[PDB]
Amino acid sequence: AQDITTTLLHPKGDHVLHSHAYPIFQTSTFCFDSTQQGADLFMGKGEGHIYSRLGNPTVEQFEEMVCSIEGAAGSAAFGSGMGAISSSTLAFLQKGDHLIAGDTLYGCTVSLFTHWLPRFGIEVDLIDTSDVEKVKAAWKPNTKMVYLESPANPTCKVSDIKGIAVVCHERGARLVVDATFTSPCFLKPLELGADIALHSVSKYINGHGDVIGGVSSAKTAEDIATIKFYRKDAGSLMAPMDAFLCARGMKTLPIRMQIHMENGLKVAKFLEQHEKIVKVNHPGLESFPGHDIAKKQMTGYGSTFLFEMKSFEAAKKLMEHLKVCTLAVSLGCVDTLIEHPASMTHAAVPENIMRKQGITPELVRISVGIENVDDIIADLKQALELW
Amino acid sequence: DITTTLLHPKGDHVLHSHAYPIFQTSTFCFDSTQQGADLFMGKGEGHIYSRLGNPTVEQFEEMVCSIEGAAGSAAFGSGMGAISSSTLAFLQKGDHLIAGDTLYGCTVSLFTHWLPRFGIEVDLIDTSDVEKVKAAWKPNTKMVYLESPANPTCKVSDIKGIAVVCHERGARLVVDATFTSPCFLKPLELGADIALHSVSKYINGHGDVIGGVSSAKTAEDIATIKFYRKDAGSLMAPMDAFLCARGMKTLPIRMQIHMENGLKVAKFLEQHEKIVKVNHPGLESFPGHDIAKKQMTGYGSTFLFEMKSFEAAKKLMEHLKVCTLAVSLGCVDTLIEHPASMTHAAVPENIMRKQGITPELVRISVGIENVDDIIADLKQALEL
Amino acid sequence: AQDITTTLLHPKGDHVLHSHAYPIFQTSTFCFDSTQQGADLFMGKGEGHIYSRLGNPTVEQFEEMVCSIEGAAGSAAFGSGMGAISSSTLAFLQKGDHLIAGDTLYGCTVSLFTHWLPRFGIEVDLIDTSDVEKVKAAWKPNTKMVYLESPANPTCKVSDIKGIAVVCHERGARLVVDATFTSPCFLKPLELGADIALHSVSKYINGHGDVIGGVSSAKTAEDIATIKFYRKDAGSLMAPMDAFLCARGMKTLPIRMQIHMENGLKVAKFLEQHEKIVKVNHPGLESFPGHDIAKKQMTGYGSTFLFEMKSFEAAKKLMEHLKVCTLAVSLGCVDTLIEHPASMTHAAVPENIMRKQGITPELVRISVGIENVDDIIADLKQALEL
Amino acid sequence: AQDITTTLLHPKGDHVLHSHAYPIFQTSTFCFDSTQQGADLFMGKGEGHIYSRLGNPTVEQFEEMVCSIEGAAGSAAFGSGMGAISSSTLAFLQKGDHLIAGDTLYGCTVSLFTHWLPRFGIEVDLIDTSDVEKVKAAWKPNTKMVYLESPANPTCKVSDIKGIAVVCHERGARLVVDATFTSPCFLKPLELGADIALHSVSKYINGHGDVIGGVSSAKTAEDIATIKFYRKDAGSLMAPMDAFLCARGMKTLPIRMQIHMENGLKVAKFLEQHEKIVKVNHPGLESFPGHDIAKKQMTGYGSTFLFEMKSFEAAKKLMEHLKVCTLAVSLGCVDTLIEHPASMTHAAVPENIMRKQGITPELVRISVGIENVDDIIADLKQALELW
Ligand SMILES: CSCC/C(=N\Cc1c(COP(=O)(O)O)cnc(C)c1O)C(=O)O
Ligand SMILES: CSCC/C(=N\Cc1c(COP(=O)(O)O)cnc(C)c1O)C(=O)O
Ligand SMILES: CSCC/C(=N\Cc1c(COP(=O)(O)O)cnc(C)c1O)C(=O)O
Ligand code: MET
Repeated sequence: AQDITTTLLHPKGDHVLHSHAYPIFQTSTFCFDSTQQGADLFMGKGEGHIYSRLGNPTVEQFEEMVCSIEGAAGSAAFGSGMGAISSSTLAFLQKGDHLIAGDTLYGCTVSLFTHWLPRFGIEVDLIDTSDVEKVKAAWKPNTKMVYLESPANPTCKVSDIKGIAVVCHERGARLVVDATFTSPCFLKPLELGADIALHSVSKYINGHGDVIGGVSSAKTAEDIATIKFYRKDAGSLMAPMDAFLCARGMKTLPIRMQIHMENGLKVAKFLEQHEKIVKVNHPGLESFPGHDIAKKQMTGYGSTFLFEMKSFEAAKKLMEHLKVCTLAVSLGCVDTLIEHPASMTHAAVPENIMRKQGITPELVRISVGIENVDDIIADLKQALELW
Repeated sequence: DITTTLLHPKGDHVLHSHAYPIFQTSTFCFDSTQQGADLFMGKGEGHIYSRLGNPTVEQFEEMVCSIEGAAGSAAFGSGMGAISSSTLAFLQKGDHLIAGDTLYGCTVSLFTHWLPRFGIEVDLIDTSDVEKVKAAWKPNTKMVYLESPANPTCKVSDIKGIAVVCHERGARLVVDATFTSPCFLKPLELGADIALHSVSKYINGHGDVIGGVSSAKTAEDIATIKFYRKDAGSLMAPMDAFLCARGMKTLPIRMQIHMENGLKVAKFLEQHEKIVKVNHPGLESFPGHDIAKKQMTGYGSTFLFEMKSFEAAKKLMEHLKVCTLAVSLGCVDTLIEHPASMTHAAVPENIMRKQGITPELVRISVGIENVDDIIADLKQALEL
Repeated sequence: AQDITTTLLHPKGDHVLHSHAYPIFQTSTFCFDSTQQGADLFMGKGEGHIYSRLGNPTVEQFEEMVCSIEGAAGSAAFGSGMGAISSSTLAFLQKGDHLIAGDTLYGCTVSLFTHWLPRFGIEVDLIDTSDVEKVKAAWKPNTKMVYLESPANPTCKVSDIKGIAVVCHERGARLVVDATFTSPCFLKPLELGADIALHSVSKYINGHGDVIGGVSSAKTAEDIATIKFYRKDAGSLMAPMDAFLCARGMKTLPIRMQIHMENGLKVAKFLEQHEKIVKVNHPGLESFPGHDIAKKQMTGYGSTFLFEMKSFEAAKKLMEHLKVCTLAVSLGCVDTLIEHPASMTHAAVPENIMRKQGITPELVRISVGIENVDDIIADLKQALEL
Repeated sequence: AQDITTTLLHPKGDHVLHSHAYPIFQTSTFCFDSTQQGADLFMGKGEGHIYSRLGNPTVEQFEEMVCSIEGAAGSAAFGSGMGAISSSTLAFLQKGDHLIAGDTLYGCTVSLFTHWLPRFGIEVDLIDTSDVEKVKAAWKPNTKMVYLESPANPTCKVSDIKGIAVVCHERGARLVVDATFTSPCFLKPLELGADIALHSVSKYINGHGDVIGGVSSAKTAEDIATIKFYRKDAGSLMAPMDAFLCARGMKTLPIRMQIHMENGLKVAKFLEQHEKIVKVNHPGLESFPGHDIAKKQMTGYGSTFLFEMKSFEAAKKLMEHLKVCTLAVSLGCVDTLIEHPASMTHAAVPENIMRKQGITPELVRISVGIENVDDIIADLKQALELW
């Protein structure tokens, strides 16, 4: 079996005009040889292109790369992770359906499920999905989907994806997993029983902090076709230039992830043993609840995680006195980022959900990059040891 | 005129750069916890994350906003992103939408397949007749949605008239002005609440970008559109915004030529023995010319005309040397298309007949080539 | 005869994967089907590509466009106007050769001819090329080239390209013309007997102020081959993204030029009649020396020209209280630029050559955009009234 | 001492509008505040920009990254390696000067030095620079520069940079080193006594096969100024978009080089023990003449190197039956390339110089990528073991 590094570097497809790099198809439309040839493409008959919203060669190449690492039937790229999330949920849910989702999700996913879905007649319950029994207790005759993020952003709360999949499969619900925090090198939800695996490509997959994008991959040709049908009407698209950049970033994804994983575990162990640090939420630590599920169902760990200082003042002193880490939201970049969930990425999360999520002002989230780990640790150590 | 404004948009230069930089970035740095917290609460000036706001995209938004006379503008990944964000940001389960019966194929698909799955009642009706709008009206009607002139038939709706109905009755009016551009059609100026465009067409005009834009009359309505966009996720990429803003620098100048070329081409087709009929809003023969002459200050260059058979239309479309057989419109070069088997193939048969779309119709988008060269191209294809 | 607008909008070449817009080939290298195929391509046999420095399809597409408007045998694109100039001269001149150049040139052209060429053993004379007899007098047995800009940057001085070309033809010398200021819409030096016609694409051709690039076009197949051979070793390349932007800009070149021309003429007649202005150097003004040559040899005029204030203080006042016009170097953008040549574009030229050029602290160079000309005139009027 | 990985991920310079990624300044000109401010900038007084040919902020950020790893006084970026090479030689050499250059150089470098320089009155000798005595024997009163490429493209011939630097320093000659083949992670010629270190950025530094570019770095402020002075008149510029791409590629340069070095050595050892292979020219092999010098003067090895088959026919059969390696010129890309120097990269080199470069139809050059090394070795093995 060919390694994933080789696969990403040698993706299926013909070269265009013998170009070694795949060209940027910065075009809106494509030409027809004849009215019949154009009519046929519109009926899905024959090979070729029509209009970039329906399909763009550069974007399609990026889609093939993702599909090959997810083990999917097809992938669809989007203008953002949120575009991938919207199109993987609202392409299937309709008025009268029920959604069960994790109670600890990315802030704007909470916003989508909590503000927009109910306006479309979709019933939603945010549930502690780390407990299968609670998922089952929340099930109704009209449940059509379960949506999980694991490890969750930002607390790293782990859900039993396999266990929950069994229930979805027995009851006729789709299982959709946001695997953004771990990347497809380490988490392959289609192997664990998910029907759809999605990512904010803005994070690890692109890895270079210079693109916003999303991707979704489906186990079934029918589901990916439905997703793309939704996309053509809802219109969240990956631009050709952004696709070119995301494919290029993805060329180094396996080696970047290996370094992210190792650096993040070492930073977590350093923080864990430090006097100033109360607790560290990294799913690769033996102290972490759900470490056992995470080590069985994933093949590695992303390097974004959260830790608890003794006070909000202590957290602010740390965050404001770093020279290598950069104070900023987002994650999964080559350089290390740090932020304060309570007042930033999760500050829009309604108060009842934010306390069920366990987000307090003492918490700091760090997204460890690929800098030399000793430099990262020395930067944290000097700030923690300030006068 | 409009040109000076588009060339000299408000804002500071970034590091004294004459061209506005491409902010190819996802995230932005904070000076402190407080400054970041403040930005998330909408206080102070600055950026957080490109999905919430990118300086390059905002520059393009400001350009459109200035020309629409709006309170604000939002850019998207496509015209469809603009459309679904300008409708589903407001409509919810139990609401009713009245839409023009003739729309772009994918707008039909959105209103016809997706909106009712979300419990929104939709009636497509003939909006060229205001009394028909009044008759479709219900107590739960919250929006009327119009294209005018419509794609592909160029059917004209009375925007000013329908806006009066909407204002009186507590409903938003949303107008897709793609086919005409904000040089010649300003729906907010006619009483509309929202004006939107596929920027992929005239506004960018160089056939190398897909993008959308929507502009709201009120600050609250643009804030709601952007709130939806933040969760729905149809963004204009910074490189595409750089390209759209650049394309828009020649917009007024391209439109003058598109308009004049389109009129001359339509007239040539209208007196040609082989052509049954020409649907161009600027022709005296076209039904709705009087309304369009009054409500618009010019005409786009994309219109439809009728051949005597499918075979005759196939022969025309397939023997052109300058015009390109392709979908889309509003590019600098001339495009030509067959609505029945292409742009509108997926439109349900019943909606198809109601639109009046038959296999004998050909749709053309006249570029800014010398008119005589394009007339000569059509001439040899129609005669030989 | 198909019109230039149509020609630029419908360039020769097949589509790539049916794409309407020509793709951006952001690649360094190309794949071969076989050893023999790669080897054949290195020998110039067969069709295809090897490596973007030798040839990039996106760049070649921009090259084709320029070659169509110039009526050339071929065109080469570069990373700047200076790259086109260097490669159009040093590809031919060698130690012991003599070059005759116009006395009024872009500042960096002066620096090239005056600092670099003599280090390479090439003799250079800067002479007043508005008088053909002065070209004849400057001639030597080793003269191999005449290099001209017309109208010259920044004074707009006009040379008789057509007359100078006869002399060059008669005497075995190449005539190279930098037609940056006028664009290939209105000035086609190869039609006037020049051997090479070149531009800073950074100006009108691209026209959107967002790219630096050059292009050179040769009358003969052998000369454009030599230019590209020099380019391969010298390495001033147009990037694929910049070529994409330059072709795109060029799609509107003819309509943009038409407006530049009309606008600049109107601005110049306004300034010529205003009491604060000593003279206006626009080659389209009947008052201008060499207007009659420029009217015969060109089919229109660029919109960059120079005018004279009563003092340096007046110049400074004007340049610093404009609200639409932007204080910046460069020219031929969609929007109006304004510049002080003495201390900016031509600051580095030796006092000696500057004297010869007629450049003084009282001169101001404007590059009129495609704004509503009433807004530009109103901007100027407003500033002149303080 | 902060690691190069961290240094490259954290370049000096203010952020622009708080942007985390450095913006692409796709502009030709810049605005002045006043006639004086603009006049001042043209005299080198004050901070700010004028025109992209003279300086562009996105390009300057890439220059500063290169300058930080070379240990230079300044770096200059160009449209191609050839642009860097022209500007690093013709900026200093004038009519009547003498240049000593290696006899085994990149083909177009031979073209520059043997066709163009002599046309400008510059005297040039191509010398075997692996022998310092031969360098000295070729020295003349007017010698002004020694130009070296080590290991040489394509034969990997090693020069003694340190030993040749002594002679340059004693006699008033500039030493210029093309370090393209090794990257600035492993070869820092300014530390060995060179005056100028340059690269085709098209190769390892960018690493992604999608840009052509050059860079040159000088030990002295005066020499970098002269180079840039030459650049503004010769006009070989890095485009803003290409500088954005090269800086982005360079963010992963240290980890890519580590994988390239290891893969390359393992592939060379596989080939060296293989029955079909006569000889392997990898400077990290103990059998390689020059290994001892390469091992002392570099801190690693690039992964492009040459090997000898038993025949031209055997070479062609190998090169045309690979499924992972790609038949193409260029090198230092993330994916593996392969090429026939005798009929491709070096087919334009005069037979005189080809004979002494040691280039024959039996030689194949491979540029080993970052694919899993077992997948690379398996691909070569299956082609070598063909019916
Ligand atoms: C509040 S601003 C910070 C951006 C951000 N997160 C994004 C993200 C998305 C959304 O992906 P888009 O950003 O649309 O590409 C989806 N799914 C997950 C697990 C995510 O972490 C953050 O910093 O936590
Ligand atoms: C596959 S068919 C080609 C596209 C096309 N029309 C598009 C269009 C859109 C949608 O805009 P987006 O394509 O999403 O930027 C919105 N509004 C109007 C009046 C439109 O005409 C056409 O060829 O009629
Ligand atoms: C002082 S810096 C301003 C640039 C400028 N002129 C440039 C120019 C070039 C050089 O072209 P490149 O800039 O290399 O694309 C060549 N030929 C002519 C007639 C030129 O005017 C100016 O503002 O006068
Ligand atoms: C003219 S071939 C250029 C590519 C590169 N310099 C090589 O050695 O492969």
